[PDB]
Amino acid sequence: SKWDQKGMDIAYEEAALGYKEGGVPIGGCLINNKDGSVLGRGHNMRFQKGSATLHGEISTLENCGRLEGKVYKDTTLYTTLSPCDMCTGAIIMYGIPRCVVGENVNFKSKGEKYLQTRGHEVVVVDDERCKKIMKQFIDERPQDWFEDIGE
Amino acid sequence: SKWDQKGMDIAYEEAALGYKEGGVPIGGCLINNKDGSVLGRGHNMRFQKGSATLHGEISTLENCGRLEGKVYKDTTLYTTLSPCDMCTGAIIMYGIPRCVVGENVNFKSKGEKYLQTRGHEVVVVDDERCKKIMKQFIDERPQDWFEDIGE
Ligand SMILES: O=C1CCNC(=O)N1
Ligand SMILES: O=C1CCNC(=O)N1
Ligand SMILES: [Zn+2]
Ligand SMILES: [Zn+2]
Repeated sequence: SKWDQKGMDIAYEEAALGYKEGGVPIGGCLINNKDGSVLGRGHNMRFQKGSATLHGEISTLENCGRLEGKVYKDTTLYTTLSPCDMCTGAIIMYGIPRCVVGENVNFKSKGEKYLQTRGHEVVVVDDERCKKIMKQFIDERPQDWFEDIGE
Repeated sequence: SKWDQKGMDIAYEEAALGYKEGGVPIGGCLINNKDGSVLGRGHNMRFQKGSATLHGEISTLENCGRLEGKVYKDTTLYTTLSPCDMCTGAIIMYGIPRCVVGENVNFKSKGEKYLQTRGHEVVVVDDERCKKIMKQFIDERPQDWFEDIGE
């Protein structure tokens, strides 16, 4: 938990950057729990790259590059928004032990609790900066948001 | 199952192509159940693109491009190998109702059963061509395989 302010700050920075670029304002970063080093950071690239899979968490993992499985085992994935079922699956597959979530007010899937069933620790920070930026996007571009969650 | 021969054949062609390129031999395709049209096809791009997220199923969905959510609701995703937790999550997130699996002998995750608990139909075809090519990859390159599944 000692790196949680740092990780959510970086994830929010990515969400804000993505917002400026015209995309969905969701950002993340993967941090090594031991030394606080940032293995990678990213944001949703649906609009930036016409991508159906680069959600913020997925873009973050893609940006960390190829890694041996053991590296993920003592990391925390920070995401400004509670993970959808796909991102939840990614956290589970790599065995990232902790997921720190900015907010789960604008969105939540069954994945937040499935992570816990599968043994991961989930922390919801209830970060207002994250809530404000996602709420704005949802209010202004609802159709774009529904597409991002496959609705 | 009208389009199942068609879809698994395309998925296998993709798996064979990835094998030739030096990557993990897992392929897939997404088909519209109404007319049999192919929305997209792909294969694992871990080696080809140094990607931690492009498993065959994810690369297939990326290749279909941005789509309105309703499109996925009457499709079938063909994958030559039973889906990991991440690819399982993608299927659930987009609401793809049906997943046809080449084989689940060389690998099977908790996702095959999770898909069913979440209401999706899973059909395992037990295709010998898929089993053969994946058994070969695991035998020759065990370390690369463990990396592709976060172990
Ligand atoms: O997983 C979350 C949900 C939706 N979009 C995004 O990028 N991340
Ligand atoms: O989901 C499966 C598991 C492993 N790798 C891959 O590309 N597909
Ligand atoms: Zn997601
Ligand atoms: Zn997978």
